[PDB]
Amino acid sequence: MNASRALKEASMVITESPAALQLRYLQTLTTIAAEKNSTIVFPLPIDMLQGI
Amino acid sequence: MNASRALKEASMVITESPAALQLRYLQTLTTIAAEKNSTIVFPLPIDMLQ
Amino acid sequence: PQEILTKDSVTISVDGVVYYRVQNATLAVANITNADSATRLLAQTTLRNVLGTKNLSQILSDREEIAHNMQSTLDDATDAWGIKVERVEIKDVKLPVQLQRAMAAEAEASREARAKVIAAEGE
Amino acid sequence: RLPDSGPCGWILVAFSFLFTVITFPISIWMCIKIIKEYERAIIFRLGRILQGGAKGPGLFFILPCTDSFIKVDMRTISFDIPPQEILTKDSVTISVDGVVYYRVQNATLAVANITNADSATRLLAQTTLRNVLGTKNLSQILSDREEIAHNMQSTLDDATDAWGIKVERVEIKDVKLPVQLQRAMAAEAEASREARAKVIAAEGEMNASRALKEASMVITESPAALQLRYLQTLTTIAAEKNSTIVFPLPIDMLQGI
Amino acid sequence: RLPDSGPCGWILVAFSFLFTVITFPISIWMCIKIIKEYERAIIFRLGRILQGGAKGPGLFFILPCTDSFIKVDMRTISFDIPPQEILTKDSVTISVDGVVYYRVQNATLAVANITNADSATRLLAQTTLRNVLGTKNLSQILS
Ligand code: NA
Ligand code: NA
Repeated sequence: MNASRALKEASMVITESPAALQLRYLQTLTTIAAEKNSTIVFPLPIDMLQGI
Repeated sequence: MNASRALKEASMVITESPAALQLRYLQTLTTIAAEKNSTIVFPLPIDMLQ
Repeated sequence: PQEILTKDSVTISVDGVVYYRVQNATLAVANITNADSATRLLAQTTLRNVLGTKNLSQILSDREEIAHNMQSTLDDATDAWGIKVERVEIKDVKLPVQLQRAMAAEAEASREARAKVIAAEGE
Repeated sequence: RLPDSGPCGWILVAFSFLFTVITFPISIWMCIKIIKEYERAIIFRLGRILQGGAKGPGLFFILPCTDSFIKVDMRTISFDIPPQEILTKDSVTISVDGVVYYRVQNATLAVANITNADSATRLLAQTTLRNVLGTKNLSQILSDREEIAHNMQSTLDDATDAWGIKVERVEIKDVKLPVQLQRAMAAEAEASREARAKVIAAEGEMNASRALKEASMVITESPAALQLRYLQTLTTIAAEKNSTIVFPLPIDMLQGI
Repeated sequence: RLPDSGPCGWILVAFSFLFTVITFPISIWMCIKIIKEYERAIIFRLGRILQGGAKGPGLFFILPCTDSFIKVDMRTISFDIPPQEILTKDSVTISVDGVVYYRVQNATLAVANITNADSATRLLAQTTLRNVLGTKNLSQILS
């Protein structure tokens, strides 16, 4: 409950240029990769899959 | 039962803007990654513009 | 040290101390074979029993009540030996390693709640 | 305040007077006792305690046959308590490393009412510290020294009074969490630095964006250029010391089924 | 201020004088004391401290049979504290390695009011450092 207001404020800015959320997504991946754990990553060419 | 009221208040604020809940998801993932023996499988949808 | 079970069935090991004195030298010699050994074993069993009637949270909060309970048991037993037990106290308490992080959940959660507010401000 | 715990005497005393005088140049050294300003003496003669309080500083005479003599230091003493295992009110496992300061307040009780004043006092300090910290949350333990000290003092005074002891301080020199809890409990500090890092990272995205747009506008004029960039990325990744799995995928063969 | 802690005198002192004079070529080296500017002495005569404050620099005479002599260095001392494990206000585990500087400012109290002044001081420094850093966030500790 205490954290919710700031997340709403952040969301209202981010949605005005929605690709910003993908930038946040990619920075999350960089943070996770640094931890001492196994990470498996799948680059996925969706327009190639859209063809079949 | 005791926790439900606060979750409702948090939910009502979060759902007023669409990206907010997604930010909560990504922060959870960052919290998970610090625990031992936590494998994360991560898709990267990419467009080659054909 | 002793191995103990609480009322809520938590396994804990405790490390006690006892204080006592002779108050009737005639009974201490002629009514019991070894007054010191008898007293020290009685202290252990009395501590074992009382803590089994308490939840772990009560053990941390109810020193005065626990002391009052033990004294009645000790006085009834030690009168015939010419002994007065003055205190039984606990020096250490330990959880098994497998239980330690699980039981600490409230403290972990409180710091995690403050972290979330900081992180949301970052976003 | 006394502790809670004849004709033939003159014969023994006289025998002792005679014997010491008969042995004077040797035995007078045993008879003579000197007590310093900061010391006190408890003296028994034929088992009875000499009347009044503990004997003060100065020169004193005793007979080693009939008399027994105990000398008490009245100065403050400090002891380094062995480390302890403790549970907080919020059930956190911590180990603490204490120190206690204490002083003899009444020399008669310290001698004649307790078998070993030091060990009794040192054990009592440990159990009192164990109890008080069990009534506090971990955050309170770090913030509430004055309240914690006040709580302990009243407990200690009620017990040590009968022993003639005054405890002056109990303090902690180390506190440790077990290794499994250390990163979890540090969440608030870790989050603050990550929050500042995120702002720095977003400024980096903004600064780099213009050049990526310029690169994109050239690349899109012959879109197969992006596939060339894709293949050079794969070559870079394969050179790292990590596992790579590659799937050649004949899409026109899949298009047939 | 003082610490919170006759015929037989004359006779015993007189005996000591005679003994030391009879042993004069041996006694010279034990009965005479010299105190530097940066030192003070605490002297007990038959268990009673000599009147006034601690004895200053100079030449002094001690009857070893009746008298006890303690000299105190008044200069600054530095000590390398062993490392400690600490928790910050934000609950970060850190280990710190400290140093303390101190000096005696009243030689009478240092001798007669505490059993071991140095050990008491060094332990007190450790606990004081432990407490204060527990009231500070890690960023405040650095700044
Ligand atoms: Na200690
Ligand atoms: Na040091």
